[PDB]
Amino acid sequence: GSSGSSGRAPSVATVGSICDLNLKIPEINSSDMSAHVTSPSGRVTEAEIVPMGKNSHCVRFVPQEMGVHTVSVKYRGQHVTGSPFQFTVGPLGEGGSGPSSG
Repeated sequence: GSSGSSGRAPSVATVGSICDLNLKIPEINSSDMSAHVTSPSGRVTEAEIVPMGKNSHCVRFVPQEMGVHTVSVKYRGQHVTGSPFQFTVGPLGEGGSGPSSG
């Protein structure tokens, strides 16, 4: 468990919307990396690592509403610095903006 709470903080991720994880670790290759989105219900899946550029990994995954998931990233059989990375999902957001054309 955590040591309490960090006051307040915005939504790092969005519900339904593709969640990309900005990771920059040149000490490792995307060909030897692994990611898995674990759900608070007991369901974990495999995330995809898209080539962003220089030692840049983009973990694309679809989170849930009001659900805190954990990103399990291991390397050569050893969790990477920081990982696992836990993040809380918030509201998708009230979208809808545009003039009256048609």
